[PDB]
Amino acid sequence: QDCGLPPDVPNAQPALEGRTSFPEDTVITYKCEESFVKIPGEKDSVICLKGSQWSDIEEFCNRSCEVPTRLNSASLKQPYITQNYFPVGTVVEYECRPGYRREPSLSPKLTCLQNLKWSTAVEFCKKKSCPNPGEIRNGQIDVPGGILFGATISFSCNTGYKLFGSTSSFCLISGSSVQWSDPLPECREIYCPAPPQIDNGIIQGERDHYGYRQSVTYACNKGFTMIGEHSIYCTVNNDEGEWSGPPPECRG
Amino acid sequence: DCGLPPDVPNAQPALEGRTSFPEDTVITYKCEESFVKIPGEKDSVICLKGSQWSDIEEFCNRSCEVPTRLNSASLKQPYITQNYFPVGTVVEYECRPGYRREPSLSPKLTCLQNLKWSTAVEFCKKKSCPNPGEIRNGQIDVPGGILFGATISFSCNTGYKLFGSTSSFCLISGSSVQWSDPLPECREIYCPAPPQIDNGIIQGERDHYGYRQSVTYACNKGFTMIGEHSIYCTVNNDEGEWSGPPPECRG
Repeated sequence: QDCGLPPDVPNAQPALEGRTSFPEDTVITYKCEESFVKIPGEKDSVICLKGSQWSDIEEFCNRSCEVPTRLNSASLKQPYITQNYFPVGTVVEYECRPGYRREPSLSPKLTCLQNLKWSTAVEFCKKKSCPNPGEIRNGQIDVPGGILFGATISFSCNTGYKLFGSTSSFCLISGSSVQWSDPLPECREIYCPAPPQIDNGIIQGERDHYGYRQSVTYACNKGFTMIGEHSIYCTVNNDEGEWSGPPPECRG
Repeated sequence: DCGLPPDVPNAQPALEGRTSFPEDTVITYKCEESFVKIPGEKDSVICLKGSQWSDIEEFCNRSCEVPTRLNSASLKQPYITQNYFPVGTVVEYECRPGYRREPSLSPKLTCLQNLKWSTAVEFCKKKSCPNPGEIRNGQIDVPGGILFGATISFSCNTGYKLFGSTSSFCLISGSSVQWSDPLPECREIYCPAPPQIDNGIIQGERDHYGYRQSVTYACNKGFTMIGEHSIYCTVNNDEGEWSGPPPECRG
């Protein structure tokens, strides 16, 4: 009442599970081979009936391409995203990822070749561009390599100014577009410490704040002699303001 | 002939090594130290007939030496030509060039009883020069005031070069004190135009690059930077030199 090994089917291998005898009614399914994917709505299973006789079954395997290769720019559309049977002459449609944009002139579709390959994908999905970094007052923006999605920029200040904020920004995908990860920082005027007050002398028309390269002029009182640099200026070293040198002396 | 002339207090006859003087021979007496001859008085004798010298009374009086030379002031007329400074004598001074009178102080001097002049005050001060001024991107070193005879030097802030005199002198000029040289100039030492690299560019290029200023490079699409992405203008001996070599844009 049992059947022997099931029939032979081209491009298909029956899943016996190590067994050699199959009891009546036992249903065996065939599994296609590499480069093969069972045709939809096509029987791939036999059923052992009376007289130790397996039912009838005809080739159900066809040649097909593997699942489209993952692309960083575009992702498959429905329902190709869940398919596996890519009979030759089949098209798969892609949809730009986040954050990439479609290149009108290029087709987002793909096709399956004879040696089981695909149509080399174009650049249908380009990288989304970021907003102009802008300008930094008394600072600079280093754009090593463009401002496209995944790009990076760095910040620096002009001599005499200190950096307050982020030293770099990234073009990251935000919502429906790419946006710079951090805000444009600020370059703060590095002010020098209030100039030293000297004995018997004064500061010719002082000042509220002394910045980089700004000088302080000194003047002795009546009956005193100036012995030294008539004035000093502000130097900046490591975002640190420092006076050029020692103030002058007002010898009596 | 007459023998040696008579003896006169505080005075010594100029005989010239002689011992015998022929008639009419006139001999003059020269006062001694601390002694100056009174004006208009006889200071001479004459050998007359009878081997008899002429008459003569004392003609020297006590006096101070000529006022000592002062750097600030110079004697006035007519003291500038006098020599007879009997005690209780006043000489008047007049400021030199270039000194200025000190109102509160007397420019006069008195011949003290001990044949010494009254210690001179500072009636004549040194004339002050005009304020050196301010040097843009430079400095003025006033080692010792700006008075007459003073000296000031000049230097430039880092990044600027000196063009002109390195010093000036408060020399005497006309009827006042004036600086010997003009206030020089400090010229920004500009670096050579930044090198242009292959396959790259200069981010926000500039007209002139000064001290500490930097140039940032960027590679075109498809190229990769090779080296330091920026250079800063250094200055060495009023000479502008780039920090180093520009980056490279490798394809």
